[PDB]
Amino acid sequence: KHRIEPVCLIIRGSPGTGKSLATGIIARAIADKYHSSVYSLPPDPDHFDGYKQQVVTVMDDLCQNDGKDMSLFCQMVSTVDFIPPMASLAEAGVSFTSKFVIASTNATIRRRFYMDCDIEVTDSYKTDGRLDAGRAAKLCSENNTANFKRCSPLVCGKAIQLRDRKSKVRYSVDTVVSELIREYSNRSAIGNTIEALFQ
Amino acid sequence: KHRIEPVCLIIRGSPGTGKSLATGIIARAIADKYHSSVYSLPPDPDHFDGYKQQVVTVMDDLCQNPDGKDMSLFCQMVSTVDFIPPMASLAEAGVSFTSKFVIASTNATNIISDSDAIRRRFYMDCDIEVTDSYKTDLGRLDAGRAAKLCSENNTANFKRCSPLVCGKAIQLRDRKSKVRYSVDTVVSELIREYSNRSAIGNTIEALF
Amino acid sequence: HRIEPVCLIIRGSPGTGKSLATGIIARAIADKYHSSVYSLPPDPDHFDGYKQQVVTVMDDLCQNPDGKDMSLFCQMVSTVDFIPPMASLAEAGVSFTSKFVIASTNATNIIVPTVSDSDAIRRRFYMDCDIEVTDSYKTDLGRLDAGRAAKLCSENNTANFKRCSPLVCGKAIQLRDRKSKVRYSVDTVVSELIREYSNRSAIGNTIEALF
Amino acid sequence: KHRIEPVCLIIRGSPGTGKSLATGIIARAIADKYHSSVYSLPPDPDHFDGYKQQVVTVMDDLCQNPDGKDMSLFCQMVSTVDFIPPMASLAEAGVSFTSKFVIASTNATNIISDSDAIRRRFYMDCDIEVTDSYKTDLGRLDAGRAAKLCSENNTANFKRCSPLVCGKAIQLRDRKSKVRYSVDTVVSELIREYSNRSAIGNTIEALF
Ligand SMILES: Nc1ncnc2c1ncn2[C@@H]1O[C@H](COP(=O)(O)OP(=O)(O)OP(O)(O)=S)[C@@H](O)[C@H]1O
Ligand SMILES: Nc1ncnc2c1ncn2[C@@H]1O[C@H](COP(=O)(O)OP(=O)(O)OP(O)(O)=S)[C@@H](O)[C@H]1O
Ligand SMILES: Nc1ncnc2c1ncn2[C@@H]1O[C@H](COP(=O)(O)OP(=O)(O)OP(O)(O)=S)[C@@H](O)[C@H]1O
Ligand SMILES: Nc1ncnc2c1ncn2[C@@H]1O[C@H](COP(=O)(O)OP(=O)(O)OP(O)(O)=S)[C@@H](O)[C@H]1O
Ligand SMILES: [Zn+2]
Ligand SMILES: [Zn+2]
Ligand SMILES: [Zn+2]
Ligand SMILES: [Zn+2]
Repeated sequence: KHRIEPVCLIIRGSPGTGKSLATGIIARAIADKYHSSVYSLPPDPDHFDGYKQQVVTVMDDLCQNDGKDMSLFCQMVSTVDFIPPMASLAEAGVSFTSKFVIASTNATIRRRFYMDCDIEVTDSYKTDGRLDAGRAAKLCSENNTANFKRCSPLVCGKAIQLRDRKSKVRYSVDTVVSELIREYSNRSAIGNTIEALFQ
Repeated sequence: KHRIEPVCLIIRGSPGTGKSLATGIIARAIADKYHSSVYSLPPDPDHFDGYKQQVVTVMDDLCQNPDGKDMSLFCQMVSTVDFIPPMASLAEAGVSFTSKFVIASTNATNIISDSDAIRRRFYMDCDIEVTDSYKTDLGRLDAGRAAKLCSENNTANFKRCSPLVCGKAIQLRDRKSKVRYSVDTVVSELIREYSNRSAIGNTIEALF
Repeated sequence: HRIEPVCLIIRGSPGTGKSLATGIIARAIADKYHSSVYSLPPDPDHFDGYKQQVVTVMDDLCQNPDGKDMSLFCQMVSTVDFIPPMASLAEAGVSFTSKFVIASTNATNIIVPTVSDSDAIRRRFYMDCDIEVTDSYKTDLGRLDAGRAAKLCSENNTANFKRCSPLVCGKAIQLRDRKSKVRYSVDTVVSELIREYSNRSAIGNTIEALF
Repeated sequence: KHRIEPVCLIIRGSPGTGKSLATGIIARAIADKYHSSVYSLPPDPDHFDGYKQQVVTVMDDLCQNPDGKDMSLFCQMVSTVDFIPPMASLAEAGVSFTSKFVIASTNATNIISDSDAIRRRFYMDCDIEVTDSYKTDLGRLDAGRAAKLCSENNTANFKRCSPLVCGKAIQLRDRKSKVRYSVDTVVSELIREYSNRSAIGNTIEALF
């Protein structure tokens, strides 16, 4: 009765650094490549109201100051069945199918993080030491990106880059949405192949 | 072509608890910050007659009675996709609906099909609550006693203070997070919520 | 007491299709026993998720420090009781009842760290096999060509499957026991694993039978 | 108040050689003749849970590596003097140990203070010994093969036969006599030495 383990990225950084933008954009890149929307979870999640099998789920400020969420998140990313709590009985009993889970913590178990990354602000866009949001938001003239319709220093790597703690590698918003898509495509390719033989 | 989804507040309480003067007051407070006026939607509204780009548009006695045509239009009001409203005379027809906030009122317990994306257009839904000092003989608001001014003003958003406002007489309970709010601080929170709702949305949506 | 779970390790170079074999073998064994499969991660510290699925699978078993891997895996494949570690305390306390373990590694590296005993853990594998890619499905780089290898066959002569593809037959990929130098496909390896577990459930029937 | 020392068997062999299935299979063949059951002691026993007056008590991995606490009670297992054991719950507390035999198993080469009057509690001390035809690739036994039923039965103690029982697979060689036995004949022997144990004492110590 079961499914493929969602691909997961945690972005880690001290506040003010643009973590929630990083996830908003990444999530919706991915969501758009699959012709879907983003389901965006409030902090201290209790109920999943709004969840109608969106392709990506984003968790903001995961693990704030009693470990409910790490137990909620642990059944979001697995192959076991998970049917999340809902407030109104009208939509209760829907299965949690999201292919990706994007999330952010603060700065300073893991196995389900396909990628575990630090957010970093490059210095032209650093500000009195946290990001300059209006000046990094304004749009690049060129677009070299794999995943976007038009570009901006949040996407490029100009303002913010993502640094994976496990592999030491740098990414941008754009290349990591490409790396999250590749890895899932790997996973579905296998599973769909092996599911095929038992239907 | 689209806009930012107005931060909506509706108030629920037994009749006469004051939720109509609540909306009227927190409506125009927001409209004095933004140098605009307020458009008052009539109950069971057929048309938007006389609406000119007000930063606030209130909606009183929402869902007052069936057929609930108020719900087709409300969902069209608090939303990202673009709307040109129903209008009687063809002089002012076509105005795009620009209101930054939408405030409403309804009755105490009444549940007002698709039951979830419908209530995320409430950023905030309060149960109006009246202090016993100002609660009257049948349990509603004594508005003669409650409208007399306070000697000092601790409020950020008003030129003068009254217990309607500093919460002595009138208070608002979050239904989600069950918060005790005076109306001076429910205007703080809604203008604060669309101050940053303007920030995040337009940088994001630019990329798509 | 419990029966020693019967264990298959599969060694090969990257791109030769190890986790498709472990995947497919595991879920064929799962279905005959009307159960599901449990997948450990790499460098695995904990079993959260273990409902006592009949088959546990360790992908990429060797992480090549391997102190952790072998000393825990020594504890899973054994006749004694085993209570695995957990992170949630909700399902902490469950016992490891899986009847098969299917694992994958890389070829001709040194398995156990010392640590060791090298003999003590090596008898724990009932079958130790090399995954070989037949030369019509090796692409350049010697990698399994997985797209064609998945294409279903039009004849099905198989013990354990309803549909057939070169991943099952032995057309595309095969496993050969190191100790036996005899060849299996994923279909014939499944049949062998099921036979062994049958033979390990026999020995209790036959000890009682004499009283 | 005391009674006859249980004739004891200890088996010795490398791990996997089968001496655990041996102790329990000879334990059960004795306890069927005497209509008893077997009380299986866990490794490193802290208490005897639910031991109720079985004829046979099997002690496994005896003289285990941690404390030799296995020795403290074993010395009071087969002995002359009365023993009421340690118990978790006070539901069964005070029941004396009447088991007529005690069978153990150890490791192969491990020597397990006052050594002499104690090694006499083994009536028989044995080395488990595994036939090449049944000896596994690395020297253990193939219990899969070795458990196949024999077409024949010339065993005196069992309802069917198997190479564990008839010596074809599994064999026991005494340390003193160096006589090699199957388990079928070495169960004939222990009950036989018990018969000797029972007869000689009752006449005699009725005098003292
Ligand atoms: N007044 C507030 N009360 C409670 N939570 C708030 C408030 N203002 C913002 N937040 C939360 O703050 C979070 C954003 O975290 P920040 O403090 O901005 O750190 P940050 O995410 O690294 O900075 P970003 O990514 O540019 S928003 C969001 O999830 C909001 O829900
Ligand atoms: N023209 C008026 N101007 C100011 N206050 C008024 C006026 N008419 C009545 N009031 C009083 O001011 C209050 C206005 O808010 P309310 O009418 O109590 O809110 P509400 O009664 O819950 O909403 P509804 O739709 O009228 S039931 C009432 O309690 C009246 O007693
Ligand atoms: N140079 C490399 N760097 C990192 N990962 C690699 C590299 N080469 C191969 N891999 C990975 O290692 C796996 C090799 O295992 P295989 O024997 O080929 O079976 P597979 O189907 O190719 O992969 P599995 O099944 O997930 S273990 C591949 O799946 C790749 O994801
Ligand atoms: N539940 C079981 N029922 C029957 N046989 C079993 C069972 N579990 C394991 N076996 C096998 O039956 C034999 C039991 O005897 P053994 O335990 O090997 O003797 P031993 O290994 O020297 O003693 P120890 O204390 O277990 S090291 C072994 O070959 C086991 O592999
Ligand atoms: Zn750019
Ligand atoms: Zn006041
Ligand atoms: Zn085929
Ligand atoms: Zn025989």
